[PDB]
Amino acid sequence: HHDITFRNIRFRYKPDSPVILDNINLSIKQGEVIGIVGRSGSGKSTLTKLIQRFYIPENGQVLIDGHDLALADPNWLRRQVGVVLQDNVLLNRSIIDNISLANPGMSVEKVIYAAKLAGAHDFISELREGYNTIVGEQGAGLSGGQRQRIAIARALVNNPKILIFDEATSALDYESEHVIMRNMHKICKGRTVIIIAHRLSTVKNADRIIVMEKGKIVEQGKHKELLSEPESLYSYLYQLQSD
Ligand SMILES: Nc1ncnc2c1ncn2[C@@H]1O[C@H](COP(=O)(O)OP(=O)(O)O)[C@@H](O)[C@H]1O
Repeated sequence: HHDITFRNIRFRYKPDSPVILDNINLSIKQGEVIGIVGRSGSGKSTLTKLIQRFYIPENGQVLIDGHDLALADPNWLRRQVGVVLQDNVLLNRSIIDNISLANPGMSVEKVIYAAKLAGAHDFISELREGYNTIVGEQGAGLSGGQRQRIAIARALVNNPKILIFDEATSALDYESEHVIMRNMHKICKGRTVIIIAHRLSTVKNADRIIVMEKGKIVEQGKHKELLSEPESLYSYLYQLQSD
């Protein structure tokens, strides 16, 4: 079963604007963990915007869990997709409010479960005010890596069938990265996962990597297979990021 399908997708942001995605064809199986890589502005984030129907393509179809998004319930779609946002933790609000910022009338139990998957529960639990701690500066002083785990918990809380990781915009402390990587298999378990990767190393072990260049998928496959294509863009990007 394919959880996400793009067929012949063409997209530009505005009527006059340049084509950003051109004839994208992609089929992602349920439970697959996919990495998306490529230079800045290749169209990686735009692809995920279309999955959420934030924009509508001028040609082609996006199908989510078999449903053409043209016809699909927008509320259902909102519930099927969880996005791990960058720099989106509200400082003026509690940790629990930040995690449940979609279904406010939801379980403390559901919040805790998501924070445990995210590897946040342990550090939250050792806070004077626990989950009621206000995130903000002089109000808690949570690190960027702590805030990122809260962001993961927020994405997981409603148990989405599809999980998307937006491209990393900063660097995380060793402890935060370590905890997340140790927990990735639990976070991704039972879900279709798309990771937009800043460093190719992040997604070395994804089921498949998709390589974008100038709005096109140019290459796709497992890491070892992409490195086997003699003049691949993947190999060049791999070389560039190497020590
Ligand atoms: N909201 C927007 N309006 C107009 N152009 C945009 C918008 N968002 C992104 N773009 C443009 O789309 C192209 C691809 O962007 P993006 O999908 O974010 O690439 P990536 O995620 O690979 O860096 C870039 O030229 C970028 O400036």
